[PDB]
Amino acid sequence: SGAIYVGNYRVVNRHLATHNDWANLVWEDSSRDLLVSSTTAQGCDTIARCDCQTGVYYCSSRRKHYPVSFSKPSLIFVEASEYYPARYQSHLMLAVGHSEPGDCGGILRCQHGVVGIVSTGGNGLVGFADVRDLLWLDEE
Ligand SMILES: COc1ccccc1CC(=O)N1CC[C@@H](O)C1
Ligand SMILES: [Zn+2]
Repeated sequence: SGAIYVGNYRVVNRHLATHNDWANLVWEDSSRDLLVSSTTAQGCDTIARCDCQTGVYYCSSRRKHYPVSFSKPSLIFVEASEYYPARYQSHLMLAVGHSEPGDCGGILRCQHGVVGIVSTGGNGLVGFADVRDLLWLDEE
């Protein structure tokens, strides 16, 4: 589990969105595994606006933050899980690292801010949904 709290937005994995998220929906995209809902309180996270390929992510199944090298956002085939059939996921970045299903939502960050959240995993890989192209997260 986990979310990004920027401005009056909450960014979560679409497959983990709650009823309150769907009832306060701003934007969602199944191909990216992302959903954004509106919040009453202002958040403290800032979004990175860069092309970094190194950063650090939080892994809840280890209680640890790990430094990683990750690929550029791309269209990658992801195997079937309990939330999606096997399909192509867009804007996804891969790295070598531990993940389990409940690690989804952990933040990946670089020197500029939040880069994305854990969305996929297995066999020593972790995939992150990028958010750096969503410029509207920085405005009302
Ligand atoms: C961190 O995720 C995992 C790690 C190990 C194994 C499996 C996963 C879950 C995973 O790949 N997905 C969840 C739904 C869809 O977004 C894809
Ligand atoms: Zn950066």
